[PDB]
Parts: sequence; C-alpha cells; structure tokens
Amino acid sequence: AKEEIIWESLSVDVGSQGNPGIVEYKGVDTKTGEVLFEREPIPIGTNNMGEFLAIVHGLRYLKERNSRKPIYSNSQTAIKWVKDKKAKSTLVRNEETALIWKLVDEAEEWLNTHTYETPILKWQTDKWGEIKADYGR
Amino acid sequence: AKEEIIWESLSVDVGSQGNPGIVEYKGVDTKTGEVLFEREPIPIGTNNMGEFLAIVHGLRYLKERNSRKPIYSNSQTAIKWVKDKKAKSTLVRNEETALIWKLVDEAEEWLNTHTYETPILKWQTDKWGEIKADYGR
DNA sequence: CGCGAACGCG
DNA sequence: CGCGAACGCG
Repeated sequence: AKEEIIWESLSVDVGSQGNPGIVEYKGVDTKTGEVLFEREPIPIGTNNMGEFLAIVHGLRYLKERNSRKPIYSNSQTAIKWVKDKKAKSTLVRNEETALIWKLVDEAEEWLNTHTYETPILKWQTDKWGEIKADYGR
Repeated sequence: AKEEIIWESLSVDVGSQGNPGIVEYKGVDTKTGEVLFEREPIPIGTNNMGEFLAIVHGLRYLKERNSRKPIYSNSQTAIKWVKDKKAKSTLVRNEETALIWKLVDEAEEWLNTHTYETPILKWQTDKWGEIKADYGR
C-alpha cells in the first residue's frame, strides 16, 4: 500500500546534547503527537544507547497493547542495533555508566527472549520534517 | 637536514594477499635492498599484525646492533600501533590465530618494557616508488 | 562535540 | 577481498 508515511504509528526519539552525557527519550503518537511514554533524564549515556532503549521500550509498549502500529526512528544505528539484537556501544563500563549499561543489557535480553512483528521504520527527516518525538533543538 | 629519503635505513614490509590469511614479513637495507631478517609465512594473521611485528622486529634488530638507522614502513596503521604500543587488531582470538596473537602480545610487551630512539618513518609510495621490502605483487 | 555506521596496501 | 585509520543527529 504505497502511502509514504504511516501516520498511525509510534515515533520514538532521544534527547541529548553533550555526548556521552545526560540522555532521555520518549515515544509519541506520530499523527497526534501525544506522548505515550517518556524516560526522565539519565545522567550518563550516549545518544545511540538512549535511542536503542527508546525503540525497545516502544516494542514492549506496543506488545503489551497487542497493537500493530509500526515504530519510526531517525537513527540508522539504533535501528540496526535493534535488528541485530546487539547494541554495539563504545561507552566505557564503570560506576557512572552502570545504569545505562544495565538498561541496555536488559533491553538486549528482552529482544533475544521475545517475539515481535512491529515494523521498525526509518524516518526520513530530509523529506518529512523533524521526527515528532524530537526534543531536540 | 632536509634530504627527502634517508637511504641508510631499514625498510620493513609484510606479504599477504587473502586477509586474514597467510602472512610473512621482512626487513631490508633500504639503499642496498639486502634482506637483514625475514619471517617465514604464518598460516593465519592479518596484514596489519604482520606489519606491526615487522616494525617491532626491526626495532629489536637495530637495538641489538646499537644502530641509529631509522625504519621505514608504508603502513599508517602499523606505525600508529607501534607508537601507541597497542596493536588494535580485530582478529578473533581462537586456536588458529593463537600464534599470531602470541607474537603480537609479546611484541607489545617488548615495546612497553624497552627504550628506543629509532625513528619510525612513513614511506611515501606515491613519490618514492614501492617500498624496497615489498613482496608484493 | 561525541556517537556509531559506512583510502593504501598486499 | 579484508584490514584498520580516518554522514545524521541532538
């Protein structure tokens, strides 16, 4: 069904700046923009770990709800990480990063222990504007 | 002393092709081309590990001999690895790669346990022709 | 600015 | 061919 954007979907995005640094994420209804989940800032993470977590949160939220809506992300790498079931982060493992790493590790565990059919789709910023979940400037 | 090439030097190079695969290296007098050391093929290694080993061999040979000749390599990465005292190879550690990894590990150990002043210089192929130590096509 | 995906040489 | 160095996004 050749319609560009699937509006009945979930858009997820990460909020950063200084990287590694504080990270937060959320999931919004693409069509309506309403926020369907959000994670308060985590003092130390990376953009890509935050976005990885946002997509796996998204999967788990939709799964809970039985819903067939796809998820959109503008991140080539977080999408790849989810599809690979492996978050290939370079972030050091130490006391300050323990929390983000625990969440990422558990997110990976989730992926490798559950089935899902949610399409994870690349949001095309250069044609469709900012992702609705953008924090972000 | 602005003379382009230092002919009274040692040129080192690796022989490959299929990578990872069989690797060998040698050290030659740059001016004369005479081979001053050579390592018989190692069934499994990488180009960059082979060249790393060639440079550290070169350092140890010259050091033995008290000699002030520099060493030339055409490899940006092996030169960086030696200068960093860390061979950042992606080669898997398994039974078939154990030997090359043992040699690399011991080469690193050498570097971090000995002093040397041998300049390690980048051979400029695009201006000075093939490195004399080239196997290599 | 960093995070990560994506030329020479043999 | 692989080995390794060296754009979008927030």
